Amino acid sequence: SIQSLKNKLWDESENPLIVVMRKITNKVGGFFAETESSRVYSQFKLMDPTFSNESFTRHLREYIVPEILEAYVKGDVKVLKKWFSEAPFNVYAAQQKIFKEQDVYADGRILDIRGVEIVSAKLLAPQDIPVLVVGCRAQEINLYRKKKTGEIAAGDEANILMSSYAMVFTRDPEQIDDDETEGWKILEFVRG
Amino acid sequence: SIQSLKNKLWDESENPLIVVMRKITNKVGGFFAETESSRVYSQFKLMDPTFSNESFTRHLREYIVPEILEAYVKGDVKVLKKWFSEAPFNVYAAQQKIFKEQDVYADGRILDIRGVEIVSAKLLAPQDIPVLVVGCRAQEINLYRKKKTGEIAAGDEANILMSSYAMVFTRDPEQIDDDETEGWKILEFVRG
Repeated sequence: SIQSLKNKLWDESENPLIVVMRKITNKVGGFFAETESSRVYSQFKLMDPTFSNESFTRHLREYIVPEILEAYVKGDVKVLKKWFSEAPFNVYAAQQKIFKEQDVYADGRILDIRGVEIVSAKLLAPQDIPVLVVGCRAQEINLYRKKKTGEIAAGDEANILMSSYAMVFTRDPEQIDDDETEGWKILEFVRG
Repeated sequence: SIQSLKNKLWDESENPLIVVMRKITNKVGGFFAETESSRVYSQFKLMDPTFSNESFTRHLREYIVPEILEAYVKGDVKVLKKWFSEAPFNVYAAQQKIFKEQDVYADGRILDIRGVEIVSAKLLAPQDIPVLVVGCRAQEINLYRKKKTGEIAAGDEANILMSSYAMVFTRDPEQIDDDETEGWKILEFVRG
């Protein structure tokens, strides 16, 4: 039985939530300490008193989430570069330089982006790095345009998808008065 | 012959350019003085030395045009309210309060917006108000959503139009250090 529970978790992928959940906990050195949340929250608290679930979740849905996703759906390297860890960004820039080879660039535009709720507050084993995992759905229309002022690149019929994102947040007590991002960063971001 | 040239000008509408051209010159008190451009430019010049066709046209395509159109394609009253004269805005807010009655609001998103070129620099008769008429095409996808977190309102199939805009600009030497808009305003804006 729990022999198949493992099957699914390994056979998930579809649910970006559980995909990140994995991506950190399995890829290199992932282990969760069963903090019980409170240690993860009180930890952010120490980092910055003004912190509260409310406080952050709004910042999430009101400015961060909507800000990075738009940055995603288009070739907005400069935006992601301010929120992405060396890990998740570089993997991005990986498909960017490959999408470039095809003389195509990505414009898309997102609409609605509902969801955005923090559902998990656990810390990674390697260094007890307090992490927050947020998930949201975003009705966006994805498109791609070509090299020389070229129409809408490959296909005219770009369906308006309704994707599900899952991302892992973390803050740094060091460099909090950065203003743009101010501590927050993104450890491997995953689209649905 | 020129009996039909009048027919077309009156029978235009399609070409927003010539529609504004009319909208000002005919609706209430419209007459152009054949300034010969230079008087209109030197006039802006006086208003603000830093002024140059180059200078402005960029500001047009780089920040103003793209900024007001996005404000258009969605219910972004606060944006238009900073650029629209009492005339063009109020007419907007006219269809806004009517679109509201139908429990629908407008979200759309614009893409590419090419064109943006100043093709005419003439001044209105009533007060020799120096006006600039800009025109641009904008591949946008128009949509509308409903009253209660309701899908995509009326129709699922929202075609991605490619409209043509024509607008009439004017500046005020008084209130130039406004920063947001800084002098520039919009006299009756017209969509294609």
